[PDB]
Amino acid sequence: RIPVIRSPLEIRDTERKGRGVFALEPIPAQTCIEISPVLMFSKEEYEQHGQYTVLNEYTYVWSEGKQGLALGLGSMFNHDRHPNVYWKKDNRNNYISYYTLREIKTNEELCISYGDHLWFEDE
Amino acid sequence: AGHMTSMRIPVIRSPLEIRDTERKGRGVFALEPIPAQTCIEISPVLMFSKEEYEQHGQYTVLNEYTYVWSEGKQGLALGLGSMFNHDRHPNVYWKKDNRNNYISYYTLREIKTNEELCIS
Repeated sequence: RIPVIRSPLEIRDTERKGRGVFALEPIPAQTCIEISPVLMFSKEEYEQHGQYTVLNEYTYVWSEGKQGLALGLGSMFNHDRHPNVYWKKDNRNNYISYYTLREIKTNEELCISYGDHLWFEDE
Repeated sequence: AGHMTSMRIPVIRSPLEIRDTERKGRGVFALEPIPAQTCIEISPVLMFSKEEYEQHGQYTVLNEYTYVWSEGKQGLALGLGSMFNHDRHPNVYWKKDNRNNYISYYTLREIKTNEELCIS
């Protein structure tokens, strides 16, 4: 259901800027670089408790007021105003897939939008 | 003396897959054999303070996934580390890096195609 995606990625973890995902070699546009299984929180447990933790910084809104944390590499992409990675949520199989918006050059950070949204590729 | 730290960590591309299991929910399975003592995953840990875990985090489904850490902290393994089922006869062991907040996972023995990789 979710096998290894052998993308040329590494994680940089610096005292300065924390963690981020960076390209080891060039990557073509529209390449699936990550499929993250999601840890799902019910609306009530997130509203009552989850939102008061560091979860708040990483989760993705989900259907019916649920809230998902992306496992795999998904929580490691930083947010940027000019993102080069976009995502798709899968409600049936509980994952999020990441893709490149354009050609990525080596040493570029992979970054997603600050924005969230609620539609699913499977709907 | 010295400077700020800086690490570049591989995303280990082990031949592993996530599948749903009947009894235990999602689990991690081998797509091909794997030698013993092979590093199959290095998971970044998202850390919860003692206080946010005791007040909030333990009341959520985090409670089912986190690893006890020093000083009443709890770590949630990102990467594949939260996806391994627990088993009485594990074929994977882990080590915590307390300096950097990672967990590394290594095969205890050779793994067969289609075997489920489990920790204790």
